Amino acid sequence: SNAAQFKEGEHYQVLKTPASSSPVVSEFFSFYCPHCNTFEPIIAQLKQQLPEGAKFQKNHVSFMGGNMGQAMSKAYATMIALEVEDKMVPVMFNRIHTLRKPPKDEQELRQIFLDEGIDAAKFDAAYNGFAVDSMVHRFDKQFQDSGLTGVPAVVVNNRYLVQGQSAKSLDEYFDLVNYLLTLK
Repeated sequence: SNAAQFKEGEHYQVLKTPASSSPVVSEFFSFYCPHCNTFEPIIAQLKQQLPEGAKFQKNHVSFMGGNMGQAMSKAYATMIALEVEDKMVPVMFNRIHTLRKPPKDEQELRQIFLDEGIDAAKFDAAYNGFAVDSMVHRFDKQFQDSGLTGVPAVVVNNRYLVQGQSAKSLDEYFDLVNYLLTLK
């Protein structure tokens, strides 16, 4: 017998973007998105069970938060640049969704980092710097080129968009991502 396989059109969609050069799982998210917050424990599990060699990369989108969406994307890229994601990702989700005190402007956004002990000079150099600017350009262009319509969204190898609702269980969802990682 031959085993059943995941199906294009039911379980995933092939996007117009080029395939990646190595295996990668990308999650498009916003800190403003409650469901993205809810998805965090599942993302942690997903990462822990990925095949050796596969990368995982969050991409922040700028379309939630009104006039603070771009600033919040810069904040996420700053977390990457400063290598403080493990602390600052849950801090930022907590600030928005549990404390429910989202930053009204870039000054308040910066203060969220300083209040966790992030060095002010390092923050200022990163937030307004070239690496962060480059990363936010990439987040936005990837979202556009991929033709995505909302968050959260999980894309494997740059061109396989997971149809999240198609999986009947978490283990099946993981199986789907692991399968897509083998496709070019």
